[PDB]
Amino acid sequence: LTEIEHLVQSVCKSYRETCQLRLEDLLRQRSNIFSREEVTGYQRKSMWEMWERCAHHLTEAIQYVVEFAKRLSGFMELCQNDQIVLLKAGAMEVVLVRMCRAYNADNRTVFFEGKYGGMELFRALGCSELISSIFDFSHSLSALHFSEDEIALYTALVLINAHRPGLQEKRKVEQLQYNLELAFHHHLHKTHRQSILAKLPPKGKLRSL
Amino acid sequence: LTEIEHLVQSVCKSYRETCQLRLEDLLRQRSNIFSREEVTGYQRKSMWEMWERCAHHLTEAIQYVVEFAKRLSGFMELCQNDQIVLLKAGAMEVVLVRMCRAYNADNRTVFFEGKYGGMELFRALGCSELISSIFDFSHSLSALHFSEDEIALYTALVLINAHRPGLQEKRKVEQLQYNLELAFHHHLHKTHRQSILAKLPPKGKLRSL
Ligand SMILES: COc1nc2ccc([C@@](O)(c3ccc(C(F)(F)F)nc3)c3cncn3C)cc2c(Cl)c1Cc1ccc(-n2cccn2)cc1
Ligand SMILES: COc1nc2ccc([C@@](O)(c3ccc(C(F)(F)F)nc3)c3cncn3C)cc2c(Cl)c1Cc1ccc(-n2cccn2)cc1
Repeated sequence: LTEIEHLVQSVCKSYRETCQLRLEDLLRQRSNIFSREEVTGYQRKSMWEMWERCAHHLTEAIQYVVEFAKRLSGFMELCQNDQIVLLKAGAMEVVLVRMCRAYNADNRTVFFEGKYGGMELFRALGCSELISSIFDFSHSLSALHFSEDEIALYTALVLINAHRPGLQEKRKVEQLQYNLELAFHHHLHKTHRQSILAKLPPKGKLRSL
Repeated sequence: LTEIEHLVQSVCKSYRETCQLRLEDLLRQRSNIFSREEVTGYQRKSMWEMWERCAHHLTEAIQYVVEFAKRLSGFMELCQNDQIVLLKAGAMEVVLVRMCRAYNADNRTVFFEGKYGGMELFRALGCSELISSIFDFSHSLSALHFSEDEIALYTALVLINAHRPGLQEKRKVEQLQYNLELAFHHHLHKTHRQSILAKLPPKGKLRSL
């Protein structure tokens, strides 16, 4: 048990050190909503200006997820190729999961570049259905009321997936995965939160949306 | 006249050396249309996989545009800051103009990753309005039947624009711009193609769409 409970600890600690934006900081800024003047400024930008801003933010978020993977006990031991495949396959899946921390379901806003704004903040993109899916996915995830410890373990499971294609040493990913799934269960039962397992999004929904 | 005509030559030669994809190779591949199986494969990908694909292709195209600017006589002489502002302001405008070369208006398809596909190739993006704009813009530009020499001069004009905000040494951009506009006119007149000037897209349309 001290084995599993130490895995839960190092996973959470690794998440703490790589969460990029602390939860308490995002909640303290909730009342800081973008004004209409500021929304129009975003809407007046060009399609390339908004596409490039979001690409930058996502690329920077992936780096933090790379560090999260680096500090998962056992991930560094996996072969180089398996490290690339797992990251390229699930890094952005973890970023989108992390994005729900920046989402406020009370008013349906998201933290972005200093303040909270709705979907209309991203109109210049021309990706209203994509953005709608991101808001909708975050809204459905917010209804789980994830703790930071639950996001730490859940995101680690999203990353360490033995089924990804291209994995050469599957069985050594299977081991690192089962330990994480069991750690997930131990922490959930010790906090009376096992009822959210049947509510998590399917492995497939994380992507196509 | 040998002064203007040599500017037309070095601009076209610079375009030739930086066109990335040669026109003859794009035309030779027009009959190579994506099959339905291959279209579904693109439509089954994840939102992040397609966004990541397109982002990579666009970034790589910008690099070629950077080289096109480097070889425009006088551009290197401009100050460092003015080089950054001009490129950041018009590099993607030149990429989108160049994209019409990969567009076939006979069947409304575009070359992408080895074959020609319609707008339904990008459905997984969730950016139907944006993509619709790239197709519509390319279709309107295809009706001009640009020669490669005309794209060389026109794109150089799109890049060298004295009106861009942030330009410190405007008058030295004005000089390099006037020479290019006059070169544009000389080549169009000597080829009886001056009638396309009244048909070019406005300076603003190149962006927001
Ligand atoms: C709703 O649309 C978005 N919402 C976002 C909300 C937060 C952040 C975030 O990166 C951030 C960090 C720091 C600051 C700063 F600087 F202000 F503090 N601002 C923002 C952040 C904070 N915690 C985690 N993340 C990731 C970025 C967002 C982005 Cl990029 C978009 C656009 C977008 C999203 C997804 C795809 N996509 C394409 C394919 C799949 N998905 C495309 C575009
Ligand atoms: C219609 O949608 C697209 N059509 C494209 C057609 C061609 C290419 C191209 O880069 C290329 C090169 C090599 C190969 C390969 F691999 F086959 F050789 N394939 C393709 C290319 C060839 N000549 C010039 N270019 C640029 C890329 C395309 C892209 Cl990215 C899109 C998506 C898209 C378009 C625009 C924005 N955007 C965001 C803000 C504003 N605009 C976003 C996404």
